[PDB]
Amino acid sequence: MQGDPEVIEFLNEQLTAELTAINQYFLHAKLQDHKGWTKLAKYTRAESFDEMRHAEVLTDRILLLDGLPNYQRLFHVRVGQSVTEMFQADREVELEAIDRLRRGIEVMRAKHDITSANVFEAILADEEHHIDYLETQLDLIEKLGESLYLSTVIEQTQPDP
Amino acid sequence: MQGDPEVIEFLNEQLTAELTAINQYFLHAKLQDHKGWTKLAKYTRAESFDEMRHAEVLTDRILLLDGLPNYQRLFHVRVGQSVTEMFQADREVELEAIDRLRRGIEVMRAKHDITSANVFEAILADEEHHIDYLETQLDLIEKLGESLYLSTVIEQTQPDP
Amino acid sequence: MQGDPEVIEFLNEQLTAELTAINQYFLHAKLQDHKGWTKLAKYTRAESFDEMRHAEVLTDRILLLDGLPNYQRLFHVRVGQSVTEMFQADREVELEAIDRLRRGIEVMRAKHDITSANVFEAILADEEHHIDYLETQLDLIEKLGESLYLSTVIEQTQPDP
Amino acid sequence: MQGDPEVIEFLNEQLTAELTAINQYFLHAKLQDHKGWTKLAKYTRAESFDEMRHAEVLTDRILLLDGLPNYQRLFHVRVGQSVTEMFQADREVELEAIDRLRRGIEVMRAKHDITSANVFEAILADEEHHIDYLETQLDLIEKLGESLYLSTVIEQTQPDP
Amino acid sequence: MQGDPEVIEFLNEQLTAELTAINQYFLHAKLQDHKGWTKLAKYTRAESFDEMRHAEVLTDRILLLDGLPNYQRLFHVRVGQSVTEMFQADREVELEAIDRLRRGIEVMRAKHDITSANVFEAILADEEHHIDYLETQLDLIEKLGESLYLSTVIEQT
Amino acid sequence: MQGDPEVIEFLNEQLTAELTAINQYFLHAKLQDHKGWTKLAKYTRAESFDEMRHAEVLTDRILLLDGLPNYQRLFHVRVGQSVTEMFQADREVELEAIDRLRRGIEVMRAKHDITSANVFEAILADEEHHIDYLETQLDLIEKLGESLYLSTVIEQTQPDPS
Ligand code: HEM
Ligand code: HEM
Ligand code: HEM
Ligand SMILES: [Fe+2]
Ligand SMILES: [Fe+2]
Ligand SMILES: [Fe+2]
Ligand SMILES: [Fe+2]
Ligand SMILES: [Fe+2]
Ligand SMILES: [Fe+2]
Repeated sequence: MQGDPEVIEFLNEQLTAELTAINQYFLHAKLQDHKGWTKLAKYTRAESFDEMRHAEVLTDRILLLDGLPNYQRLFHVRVGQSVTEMFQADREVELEAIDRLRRGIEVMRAKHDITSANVFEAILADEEHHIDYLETQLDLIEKLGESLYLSTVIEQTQPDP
Repeated sequence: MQGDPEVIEFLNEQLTAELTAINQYFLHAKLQDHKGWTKLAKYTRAESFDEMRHAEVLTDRILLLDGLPNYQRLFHVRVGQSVTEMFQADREVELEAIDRLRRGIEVMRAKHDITSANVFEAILADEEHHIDYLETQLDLIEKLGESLYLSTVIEQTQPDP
Repeated sequence: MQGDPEVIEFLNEQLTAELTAINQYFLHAKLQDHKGWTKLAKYTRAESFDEMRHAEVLTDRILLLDGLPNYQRLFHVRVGQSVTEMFQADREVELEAIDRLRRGIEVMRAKHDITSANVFEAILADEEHHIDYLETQLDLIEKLGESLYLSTVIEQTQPDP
Repeated sequence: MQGDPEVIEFLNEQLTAELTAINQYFLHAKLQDHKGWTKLAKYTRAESFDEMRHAEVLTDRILLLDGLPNYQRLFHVRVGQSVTEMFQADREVELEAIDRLRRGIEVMRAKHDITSANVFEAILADEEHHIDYLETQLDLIEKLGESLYLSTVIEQTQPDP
Repeated sequence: MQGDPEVIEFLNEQLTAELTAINQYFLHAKLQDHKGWTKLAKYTRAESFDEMRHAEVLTDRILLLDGLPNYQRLFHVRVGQSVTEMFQADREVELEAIDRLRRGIEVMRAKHDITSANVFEAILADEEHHIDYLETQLDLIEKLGESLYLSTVIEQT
Repeated sequence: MQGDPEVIEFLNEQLTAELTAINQYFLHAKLQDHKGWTKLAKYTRAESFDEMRHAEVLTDRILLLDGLPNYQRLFHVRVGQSVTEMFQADREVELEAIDRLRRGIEVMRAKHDITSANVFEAILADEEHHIDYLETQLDLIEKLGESLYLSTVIEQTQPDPS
């Protein structure tokens, strides 16, 4: 087996994207936890781990076709300081990823490579779920009031580690 | 073994400081608990116990060098009535302690007494953690709003004992 | 409720006394343990803990009447080198305390404040028991012989942590 | 608290180095596992996890001093095809790291910041252990014979997930 | 890795000292146990085992720097007949060891080798504890009375 | 009772020999373990512990006769680099010990001291078994091939405590 060049290019793009996402999510997890906001920290940690698993699967697949994984690149990382900005950054990233996934699935399945298409389909479902949750939380913050919102996710524990 | 005079002087200063801190923390624990604020009471109580253990370790050490522990002194104790004032008092105390610890560690380790230096290093780490937590809580109170902050740490139980 | 000034004065004096006692007992516990006499260390440590509990109860009561606890003042602390001197110091302290307790209970119960009177009565019973035990041990030391007495409370641990 | 600029610079450099190491180790884990050499895969995977933990600790510390972690930069990643080349790459990386650690510990502890010095000391111990193991395995491969060496770490699983 | 010569010299001296201490402590354990004083035999055995562990750690460290451990040389061993003499011998040994440890830690940490300095720091803490206990027991023997002291550690079994 | 002088001399010599053996075996255990060879390390550690127990028994006996144990003297310690040299050193030591044990047992039992003779007999049995195992392993190394031999006792831990 030898996957064509274009399939490998798409797989590499998606791999780099998932890596960037891992980095962003972990940085945000630490930043949030340090300030007192706890449950947000727990949620964001879980999401980072999920993106890790994604990266693993893509790496294996791109190995099995006689490819050269690219663990040397990275797209721009964004960082915020309030809550609204964090959520907006994450929403932007997920949108871009979804568009790429769709285009890639089309081109792939038009060339008789089915397994890669299935991998992309799974990734796509998950990214859609995630963007949905982000949008919901953003709408709440808009409605209640930033102080009100924050006042529900603070507990008494040790900030630093 | 006979630790030099200056080492003993520094150990005695630190001992007196830890004693003062114990007293302040327990008074604040009672005052907070009596008004309804519960979780604050639990936290402050635990912190007082920790400072107790600190004092014990310092006493044992200063005994092992043929010294004369000083259980007769006390630095000025501060007391507030609101929350912000309590937190600010505690922050002031911790700052003073940290500065003393650093100067003492330097002078000690410049005279071939290593064990005392290690004791001071441990104490220093812990005091740093504590000051960090204090600053975080103070920032929250500044942001949310005093009443809207308190409204998260009140339960239905027996005030007095 | 607002307890009169005189009731609060008596409560404050008793509080300061129990604090001084806590300090003295703990210092003696360390000093005894460091020399090898363990079985005395255990007893004295337990007694210190009991006096701690005393202080806590008194503080709560003096809070419930709209008072101002006084955690800033200490009486004189005594320290002895041999054993007989330790026991004699403790006996002196307990005697002073008992006299104060009796006078206070009388004046209180002559003014329609019954709960404080009950608190004092409990404290009085306990401090009397303690003075009794002290006197007994002192009589033994007088009879047997100092060295022949010590020879019964030494074990093979000889610590100083 | 506000750590000086130079302390933060050293912490940031060490953080970037640990990140690069994580990436290299995991790529090597996958590459080895895919070819049949199992036990080497297990070992290298565990080492990657350890470096992950290192990175986390450094990030927290650099946060506590009011710093700006740098999750956006990577050094050069090396990849080899045979086994000897893998081991040699890892050895090179560890050497660079050790030199940096020593210089940094000196400069730090010459400026009254002790906790960062302790962090570096722990990291240094661990990196030394690791370089030792690498050198040992390389010497064996040199002695036995490459094929006769590999023949000891192959099992009947031959997966690639 | 290539540890300098002077670091290795200090490590070797400390190793030889710990070995001598092991030998002395075990001989004393047997001698005491044989006469009836059991409760002292137990303590002394435990201390010998601790010194064994010390020796092991030092040997490994001096191996990791490309060194040549020296398991061929011993210092002088002392032996006493009564009890006070045993305690005094042990006290002397520990004092000497402590002085060496301090000087070595200084010179080491002045040359960027940190892990060895940490090893020495741990050893130093432990030796200090031990010398303390020795001094305490000696003071008791001085106070109570030799026979009246012994009479508390004999056992019919 | 008081054992004669010559009995005590023989007991002291044997004690010194067992001490030297303890030292050699532990040094070899560390050296082997540090290079990767594991199972050899485990075996050699066990052997060192056995020699320790030997020394303990001998010292107790020499005390019970009103003697003066000699914890101050050591014979020469040998050290190698490869495997063959290690095994050959150990074989040499055991041979010497055997000869001494036999001569001593004879002289002892010719003087009405039976318990010491029994002690020596036990020690002798054990030393014989040990020398046997050494010779067997040496013959294997001769037959298979040094590298092809080592390739069977290496695992993926490669430690060196500190
Ligand atoms: C900056 C910090 C971290 C980075 C850059 C990072 C990155 C990675 C990468 C690149 C992988 C391999 C991708 C793959 O196998 O497909 C991975 C796997 C993994 N990492 Fe990390 N990681 C970080 C922190 C952590 C931490 C602190 C933990 C603590 C447990 C952790 C746990 C894991 C796990 C469990 C996996 C494998 C998940 C699975 O097998 O399903 N990661 N991570
Ligand atoms: C100079 C003043 C004091 C000193 C030196 C002191 C010392 C100590 C020490 C060393 C302990 C050790 C407990 C442990 O190791 O677990 C202790 C326990 C304790 N302290 Fe104090 N203390 C002081 C005053 C107080 C005060 C003012 C209070 C009450 C507000 C208090 C309440 C307690 C209690 C209740 C315990 C035991 C907790 C339990 O048994 O659950 N102490 N103290
Ligand atoms: C370099 C390391 C060691 C050395 C030099 C050493 C040396 C010795 C010596 C000289 C004796 C008894 C000597 C006599 O009876 O006069 C002995 C006995 C003993 N030591 Fe060690 N030892 C070492 C390691 C250890 C370790 C690590 C342990 C425990 C984990 C240990 C436990 C014992 C035991 C159990 C005995 C008695 C053996 C038996 O009853 O058969 N030794 N050792
Ligand atoms: Fe993803
Ligand atoms: Fe403290
Ligand atoms: Fe009392
Ligand atoms: Fe690392
Ligand atoms: Fe030692
Ligand atoms: Fe033997």
